[PDB]
Amino acid sequence: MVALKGIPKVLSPELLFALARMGHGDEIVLADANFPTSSICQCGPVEIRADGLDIPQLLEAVLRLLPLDTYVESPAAVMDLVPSDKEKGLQTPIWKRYESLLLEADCKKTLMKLERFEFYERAKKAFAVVATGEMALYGNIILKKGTLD
Amino acid sequence: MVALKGIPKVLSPELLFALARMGHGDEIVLADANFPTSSICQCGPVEIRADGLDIPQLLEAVLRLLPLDTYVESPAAVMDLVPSDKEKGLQTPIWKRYESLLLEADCKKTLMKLERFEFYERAKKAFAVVATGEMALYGNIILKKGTLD
Ligand SMILES: C[C@@H]1O[C@@H](O)[C@@H](O)[C@H](O)[C@@H]1O
Ligand SMILES: C[C@@H]1O[C@@H](O)[C@@H](O)[C@H](O)[C@@H]1O
Repeated sequence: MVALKGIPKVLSPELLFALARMGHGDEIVLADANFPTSSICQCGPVEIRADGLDIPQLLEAVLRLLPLDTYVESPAAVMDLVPSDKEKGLQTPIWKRYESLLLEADCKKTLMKLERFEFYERAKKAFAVVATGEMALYGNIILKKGTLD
Repeated sequence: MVALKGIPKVLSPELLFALARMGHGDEIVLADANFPTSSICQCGPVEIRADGLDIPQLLEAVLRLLPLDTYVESPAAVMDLVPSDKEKGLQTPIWKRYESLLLEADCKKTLMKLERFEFYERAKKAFAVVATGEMALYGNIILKKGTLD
């Protein structure tokens, strides 16, 4: 991790580098432990490792530096449950934490829910994919960078 | 240029990456236009280009993020005038700007002035050298990263 004034300690230099290189409209994926990171990163995005971190910690740190797009219906998206899981009535409480962290970063929008394969399509066009140690089911979240001022 | 909350826009992603990778005690050189950056970098330090910027502007931006070493007599050093120049009574006003920027970053120490070849020896062991477009004579400055606790 990095040691610079005003920069969250949990950010690695490679992640900071990725955030700095991203432009307006670019997206970054914070992937859970079960995400097919290896295959997705074969299609374009840079792979960044964050093995010992959970997503809530990382998300909070990223939002301290990353301005979110305010012109899209929602600058943050998660993967919606697959049919089997919806039928089973699966609960995904981690999403409540995401909504809370976004609010604290001044983002009043609600998370967008994308169908599995539609989520995978977006991930392939992402600038980078951060492989975390998040074990929560459906913990993946995609963020879209906006402009400053 | 970088577009991230709280980060000076004049820093390039490569420079930010270097600053994040440096550890306690590591040094970085902000070199003027007449510094032998190419030869010095052949000896170890990474070369980062910032040709369109002068040092005062870059120094201020760097000081906003980089903590300076405290257990050393002085964490900043410039190159002292060679016998020839000190014989012409050559002035070096930019140093006053450096002292001022350092003070504003809460560094009360005075600049350490190193003999030309001593300076080169230090530069060769530096983590990186930033080639700027600074035209001021003897504008080179070395900064030693401290700890953030
Ligand atoms: C069915 C989904 O498959 C991948 O997208 C995982 O990352 C999710 O957490 C979930 O298990
Ligand atoms: C004598 C010195 O030579 C190089 O180190 C230049 O970068 C300095 O500015 C000075 O001219």
